[PDB]
Amino acid sequence: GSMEQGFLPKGWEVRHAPNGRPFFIDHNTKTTTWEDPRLKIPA
Repeated sequence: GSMEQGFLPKGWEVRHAPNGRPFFIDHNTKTTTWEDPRLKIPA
């Protein structure tokens, strides 16, 4: 369904770095940071 279509807020995307850690990028304002929106955003 649409669960795999939206893990993060609209515009946000998770990417894995060589070290194996996931960083999150906001395509909206082009903001990239190390956080876990899933632990804060109750979607």
